[PDB]
Amino acid sequence: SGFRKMAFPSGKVEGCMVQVTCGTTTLNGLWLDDVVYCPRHVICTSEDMLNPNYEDLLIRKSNHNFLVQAGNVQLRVIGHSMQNCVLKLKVDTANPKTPKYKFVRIQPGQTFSVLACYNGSPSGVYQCAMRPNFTIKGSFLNGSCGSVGFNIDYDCVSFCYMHHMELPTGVHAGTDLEGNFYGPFVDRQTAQAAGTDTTITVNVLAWLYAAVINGDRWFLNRFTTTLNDFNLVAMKYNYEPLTQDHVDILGPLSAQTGIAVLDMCASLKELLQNGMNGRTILGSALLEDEFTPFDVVRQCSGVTFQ
Amino acid sequence: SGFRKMAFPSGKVEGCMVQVTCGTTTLNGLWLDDVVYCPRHVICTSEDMLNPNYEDLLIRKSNHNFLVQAGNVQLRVIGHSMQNCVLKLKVDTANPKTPKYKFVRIQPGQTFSVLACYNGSPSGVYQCAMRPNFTIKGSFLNGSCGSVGFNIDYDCVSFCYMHHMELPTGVHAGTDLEGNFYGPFVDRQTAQAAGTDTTITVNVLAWLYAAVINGDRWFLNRFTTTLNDFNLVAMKYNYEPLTQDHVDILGPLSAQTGIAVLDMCASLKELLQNGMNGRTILGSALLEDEFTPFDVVRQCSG
Ligand SMILES: Cn1cnc(Cn2c(=O)nc(Nc3cc4cn(C)nc4cc3Cl)n(Cc3cc(F)c(F)cc3F)c2=O)n1
Ligand SMILES: Cn1cnc(Cn2c(=O)nc(Nc3cc4cn(C)nc4cc3Cl)n(Cc3cc(F)c(F)cc3F)c2=O)n1
Repeated sequence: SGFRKMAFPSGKVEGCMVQVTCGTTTLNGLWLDDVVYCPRHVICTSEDMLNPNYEDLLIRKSNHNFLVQAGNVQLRVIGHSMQNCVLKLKVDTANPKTPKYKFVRIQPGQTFSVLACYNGSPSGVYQCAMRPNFTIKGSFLNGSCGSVGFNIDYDCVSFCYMHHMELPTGVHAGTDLEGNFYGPFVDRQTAQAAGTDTTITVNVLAWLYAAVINGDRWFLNRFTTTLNDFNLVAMKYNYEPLTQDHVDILGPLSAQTGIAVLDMCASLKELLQNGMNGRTILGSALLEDEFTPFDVVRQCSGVTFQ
Repeated sequence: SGFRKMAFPSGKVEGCMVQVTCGTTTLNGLWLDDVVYCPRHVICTSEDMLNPNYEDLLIRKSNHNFLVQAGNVQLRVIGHSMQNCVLKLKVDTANPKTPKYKFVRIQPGQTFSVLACYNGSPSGVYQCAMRPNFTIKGSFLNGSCGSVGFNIDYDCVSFCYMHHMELPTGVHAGTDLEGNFYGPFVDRQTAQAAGTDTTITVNVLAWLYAAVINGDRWFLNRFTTTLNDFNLVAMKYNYEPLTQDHVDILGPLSAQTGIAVLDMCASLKELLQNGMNGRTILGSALLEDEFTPFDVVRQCSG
């Protein structure tokens, strides 16, 4: 029993984090096979930045400029190239700690563990959620660029994120491992912010199902709504429209809890209106939207990810 | 910027987890050097649940009774001893993944990470705090015995918790790696219950300093309070008393933010008499108490 925000065991990823240095610029890199991936903003000087020309800035370089630091062993770079906003440094040695891995791109509302590293040395791990505004509410000090977000499926590490920058609002923005930025952003210093965020409704309903599994059953009413009626109330309170796909995903939790979706959307409708009346659900004084429905199965029913 | 709950990279502990099986009992084991640490409850059966004589049951097992499984590799147990509530198993191979480790015993209010493991297979990692009542509000299922709590300090793993049992309230009780239980609990099925939990005050004040560092500033006042007038109010709200030590440990946060500790104690005193009038601190609508002044300084700026 008990419920916590849980991340995947970051062991497999820690062996791939390396330090990449270009000029005075230093950040973290992901070393898989004989290639090191890092933000392409590493070849940037404050003299460029602002309005860059990465393709241009790129070619005019060398292979001894990039100091790929793996621990205190150095790596000979033998070729660079771009791929959207991610730079790939080809090095002479395959990473012997390379896991089963694939690059994936996540939809908003999906969750992933973040291994925040500073100067190639992993420092902390936590569990994030892709916000609807395509930002993540991370905790990143300076020099966090190159920190990677991932998930683990059996023994396959699914790299879905790479850190790039903090917005002035305080949230963070990055790309997938193929350079495609998450959201309406570019990798430079301009005044940038994204759309006003919204609650991931499907994750809140999965969090309520976890509270019922943990005996926290006070919010359960006796009523039932429709997807049409719920989404109309959901729009008012900056909640994401719940769709039919979202419903089917909550199927297992419904049958294992004995409740029902829409019946749960009845409780959430009331909670979105009355508030919680000074009570707490799983000890939280808000509504949590950082647990996907599969996250709740992994933490209450559960499988191990070695 | 941004303030998250942050556990340590569980990489070094994953390489130490094994699966210990004694008869039909299968919990997780901590493989360090040529010794495998695990809760001594693994040597129990159905009849031995309420009042086990573990010394009787231990001089009651042979080395061939223990099955240790690091991945596909079965390990050969060549000795079984007991120190308090943890069973120690000599194996003929040392774990080549063994880190720089040391066994420490934390005090209530100290935080640590937890690697939840099932059948020697790590499944997840999260951040706990040792509650003042010596339990932890962890997340654990059946098969999670042997899961360890830890902190990491310059690639040196400090093992400070080993999960043994879940209490009726749903909180969890375990031992240090020397087998000494945290709290008035014993590894038996005797109906047990922990004292009434309280909020770690010094952790809340540390979290409030972390909010002001992050520019957050919806909750400060012009007031100050005496340490005894603060403790008098905090105790009325199931809060821990604040010692002169706790005031000194909050020293460097009071320095880096220019807000004296007793000034912040007044800002907390006001917070408890009103609530939050809707507003949130660092995204929380409740007061956080699982960030030590160490973690707060760790995660925050300079
Ligand atoms: C507080 N915070 C939250 N997230 C971040 C991530 N982040 C970062 O780590 N570094 C950045 N600029 C650099 C300065 C360097 C100085 N040296 C010696 N080396 C440096 C390397 C970097 Cl990468 N930035 C700023 C930033 C980085 C970008 F890649 C980008 F496209 C726009 C930006 F404004 C940063 O946000 N820090
Ligand atoms: C739901 N939950 C959350 N945390 C825990 C911790 N925990 C555990 O993992 N296992 C326990 N009993 C066992 C039964 C077994 C059945 N087989 C085949 N093998 C078994 C092994 C164990 Cl270890 N317990 C109960 C428990 C374990 C103790 F070590 C103890 F001293 C008293 C207890 F009541 C448990 O709490 N479960």
